[PDB]
Amino acid sequence: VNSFSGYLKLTDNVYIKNADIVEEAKKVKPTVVVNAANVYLKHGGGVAGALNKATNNAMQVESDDYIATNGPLKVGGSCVLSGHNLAKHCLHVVGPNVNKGEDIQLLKSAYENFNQHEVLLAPLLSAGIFGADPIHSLRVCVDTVRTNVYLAVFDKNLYDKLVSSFL
Ligand SMILES: OC[C@H](CC(F)(F)F)Nc1ncnc2[nH]ccc12
Ligand SMILES: [Cl-]
Repeated sequence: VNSFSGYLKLTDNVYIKNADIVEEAKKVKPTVVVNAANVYLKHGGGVAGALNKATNNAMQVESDDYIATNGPLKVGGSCVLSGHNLAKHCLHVVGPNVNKGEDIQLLKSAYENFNQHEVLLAPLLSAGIFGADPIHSLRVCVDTVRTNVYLAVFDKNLYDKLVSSFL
């Protein structure tokens, strides 16, 4: 039993909800919140910009030190950093960004990072400003993640569309 509330159960382990991931994280304070990151950990817009703003830019400060030490992530890769005031940890995961010409096949690799954590709050990888089809992202999530994932989807039309089309 966990403290996630109001989710629709799609499969044994995947749940979904229309919610702002920022407001969700502040309420649940999950062990892990997933950020929709880029390889430079520059949290300028989308989920990343929103999560960073909620940390008063502390996420960006920590991220800049991470990059200065380690260099950029790989597309499909991840790193674990602090969750600041939002969660214990933030798993920064880089899905492919279609608006940059990146290979959508890397979306499965991106979701594989979730399997290293027993429970996660997350957005749909490569959705939104990363320019991929969110129905496809949800399908890859369900077919790749085996741990318990609670998906927040900020857009109700999409949320309703995601539910009604789910196979
Ligand atoms: O796939 C990314 C997803 C796209 C869409 F909005 F349509 F759901 N974006 C988000 N999902 C959940 N919380 C969020 N907070 C800020 C942005 C954001
Ligand atoms: Cl977005």
